[PDB]
Amino acid sequence: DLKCKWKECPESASSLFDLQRHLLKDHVSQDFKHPMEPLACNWEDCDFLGDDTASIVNHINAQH
Ligand SMILES: [Zn+2]
Ligand SMILES: [Zn+2]
Repeated sequence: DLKCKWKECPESASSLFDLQRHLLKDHVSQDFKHPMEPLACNWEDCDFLGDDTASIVNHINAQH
């Protein structure tokens, strides 16, 4: 049972995996066309930053 902690998000998850896939796919489509532009957490209070979307999903599940 994963709960999206996004302020602008009114949707919840059924499993820890659900938010990861929901946040990764829904909150970050990812253009995959960036030469050198690392990804950063998109939380209001969080200042987490990662090299790739996968690095975030790992952080989101642990920190979010
Ligand atoms: Zn969400
Ligand atoms: Zn974060």
